[PDB]
Amino acid sequence: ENNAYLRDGKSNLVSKVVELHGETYATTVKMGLSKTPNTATSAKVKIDAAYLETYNKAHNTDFALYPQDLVTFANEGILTVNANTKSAEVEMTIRAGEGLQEDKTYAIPVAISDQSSDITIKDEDAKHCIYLVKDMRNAGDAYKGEGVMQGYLFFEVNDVNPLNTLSFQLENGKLLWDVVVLFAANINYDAEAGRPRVQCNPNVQYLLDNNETLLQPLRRRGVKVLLGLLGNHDITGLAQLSEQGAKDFAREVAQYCKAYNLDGVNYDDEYSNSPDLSNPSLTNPSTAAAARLCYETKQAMPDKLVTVFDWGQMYGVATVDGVDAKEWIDIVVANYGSAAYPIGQMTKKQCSGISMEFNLGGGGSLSASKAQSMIDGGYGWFMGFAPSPAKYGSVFSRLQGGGEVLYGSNVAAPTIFYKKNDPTPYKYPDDL
Ligand SMILES: CC(=O)N[C@@H]1[C@@H](O)[C@H](O[C@@H]2O[C@H](CO[C@H]3O[C@H](CO[C@H]4O[C@H](CO)[C@@H](O)[C@H](O)[C@@H]4O[C@H]4O[C@H](CO)[C@@H](O)[C@H](O)[C@@H]4O)[C@@H](O)[C@H](O[C@H]4O[C@H](CO)[C@@H](O)[C@H](O)[C@@H]4O[C@H]4O[C@H](CO)[C@@H](O)[C@H](O)[C@@H]4O)[C@@H]3O)[C@@H](O)[C@H](O[C@H]3O[C@H](CO)[C@@H](O)[C@H](O)[C@@H]3O[C@H]3O[C@H](CO)[C@@H](O)[C@H](O)[C@@H]3O[C@H]3O[C@H](CO)[C@@H](O)[C@H](O)[C@@H]3O)[C@@H]2O)[C@@H](CO)O[C@H]1O
Ligand SMILES: [Ca+2]
Repeated sequence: ENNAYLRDGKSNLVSKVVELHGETYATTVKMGLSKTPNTATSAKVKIDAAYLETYNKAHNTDFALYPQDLVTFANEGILTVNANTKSAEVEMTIRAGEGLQEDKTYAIPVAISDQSSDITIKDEDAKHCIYLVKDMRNAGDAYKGEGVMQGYLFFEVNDVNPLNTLSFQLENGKLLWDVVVLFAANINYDAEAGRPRVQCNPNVQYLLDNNETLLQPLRRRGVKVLLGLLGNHDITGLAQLSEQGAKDFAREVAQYCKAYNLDGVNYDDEYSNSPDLSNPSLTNPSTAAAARLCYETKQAMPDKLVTVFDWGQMYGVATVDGVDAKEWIDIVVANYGSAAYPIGQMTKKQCSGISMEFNLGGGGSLSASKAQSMIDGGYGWFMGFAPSPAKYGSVFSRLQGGGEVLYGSNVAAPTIFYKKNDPTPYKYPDDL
């Protein structure tokens, strides 16, 4: 008995979000084996359309099936066995189609099929992997290429309109900041429900209410918009939910990201007070509880980003219920002056190599030398916090030189900015 399971071969993820930026996307599907195979070991893979209803019910999702005629396995779906690496793989190609909708996630559930009798499949999870496909061909302006570093920017939305993301372009016209965070909605106690709830201050709520004009223009150009969550001075907190409390709060976060058509969350474990341990939604504060919340949030929105600030007790436990952090931490950004580090089977491609405090000044600059150092170190992200038009002189000074190294194109000097809650692009600096 040789136990098998399935995953995407390029990412090593059992659940993999695919962004189509061109007409084709190629990967491999990999079966991992627990023992050395023999000469007769064999298996195939197939799209398992029937499994999608089971998957959607389990995750409370509603993904449509990606058109099967657009998906091809090489070699009739037969997996080529590598006895020395205890694995077997086959190439899978995803073609972009006509009649697919923008801004919709489709699913390719893949199953092991026709396995030889020496292979044992423990359950339906091990039998399957899943691709969650989004057509990004037209929402291409933040996409700077394969393998480049990407930007992650927090807006203090109490003060600054996130449309200022659009102030930041390279000379080649690409948008610098791949991911932006609305900092921040809060976790707070709801006495009427006896559980935590998402609590949005009036500035956060105004953005959500007006997401068509103040948030969706970013997404139309390919920027991912995340809702920031932050502790907020009561017994609830992002690193102190029980298993049940985390499951419930994760569903509320996913419901915000669905209702307002956002791209995921940032969790920042700060400002909470000590929990009431008699409340069943709460538990002793711990990095294990934080990891539980991240895992449950990814299960509730597998198509969306689950990201963390590495501060407090938010990051560090590398498995939940046997599932490695690679499956439920998409990006981790560190405190100003530090570089993030991976846990579990994450790589530094999921990590920030610099965090720049744009309002107060700390964390260094995205210079040519720093860009090269971060590439050499294998980092995926650079993070910035609290840029504002009033400080664009400083902000853009700290971005000089790095873009030529990361992208072959420097960041251009700003010519537009946005005022709070106002969709109008104003002239920078004339209209300040
Ligand atoms: C990632 C990442 O970086 N993560 C963090 C990040 O969080 C840090 O960001 C900074 O955070 C700090 C701390 O914020 C948290 O606390 C404050 C204060 O909360 C307490 O007081 C409130 C009233 O003021 C109470 O309502 C609240 O309940 C708290 O009181 C309880 O607890 C204390 C004990 O701690 C007890 O004493 C009390 O009794 C009570 O029990 C809080 O306001 C913050 O929450 C708001 O903001 C977050 C988003 O950041 C939202 O998610 C929240 O909903 C909330 O906003 C809403 O409520 C507030 C009122 O609370 C409304 O005003 C608002 O409109 C919303 O409705 C957090 O819980 C902040 O202090 C920092 O703020 C400054 O910088 C930002 C920009 O980064 C500015 O937008 C902001 O205005 C602040 O700016 C001032 O200070 C700057 C220097 O720090 C300066 O550059 C600015 O020009 C400005 O200067 C002026 O004020 C100075 C004094 O503050 C003064 O010196 C100066 O002369 C000027 O007058 C910032 O957000 C970052 C930091 O790098 O790092 C990580 O740690
Ligand atoms: Ca910590």
